[PDB]
Amino acid sequence: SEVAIKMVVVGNGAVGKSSMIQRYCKGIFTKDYKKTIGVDFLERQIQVNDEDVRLMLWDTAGITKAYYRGAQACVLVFSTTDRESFEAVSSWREKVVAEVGDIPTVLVQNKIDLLDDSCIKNEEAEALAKRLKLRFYRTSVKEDLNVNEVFKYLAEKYLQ
Ligand SMILES: Nc1nc2c(ncn2[C@@H]2O[C@H](COP(=O)(O)OP(=O)(O)NP(=O)(O)O)[C@@H](O)[C@H]2O)c(=O)[nH]1
Ligand SMILES: [Mg+2]
Repeated sequence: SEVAIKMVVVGNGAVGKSSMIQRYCKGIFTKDYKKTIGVDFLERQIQVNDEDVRLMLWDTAGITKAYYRGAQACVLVFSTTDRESFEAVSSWREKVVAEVGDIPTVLVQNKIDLLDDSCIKNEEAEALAKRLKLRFYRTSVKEDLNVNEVFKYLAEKYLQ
């Protein structure tokens, strides 16, 4: 037997959800932006506590019922250069809780490589994560920076 975990990745359009999943599961950086059509399924096998676990990442455009059904962990994503995507974070957390209840969740500020054009103050983001009682990562899918740690953390939080 091998444990599988269904993970959803949610957040406003263009924050980098598909890119994060394609980086994590296939090791590529998708530079072109196309809004995701339908639901896409990707997976990666990782070892947590020396046991192989299969992460099943569900990707859709930022359907509702089937997408969230059986979700076991969640990545909440906003973008360093998209203020509206940050201001919607609380609303996304309420939406996941309403649909699947209390599951392991992590908060991610993506595109941290564009920090020269940031519209989110470091204290603002860290405060939001504290209020929502969520661990917080700053990632760059483009630079493969902290992407692996986001998903390993969720897998450890689910298995423990
Ligand atoms: N500079 C930079 N661009 C990024 C990063 N991650 C993703 N992008 C870019 O952001 C754009 C949108 O990314 P995408 O993964 O499609 O976003 P999405 O959240 O899946 N959008 P949708 O909800 O419409 O499907 C793409 O041009 C992609 O290359 C990052 O870390 N840095
Ligand atoms: Mg997408």
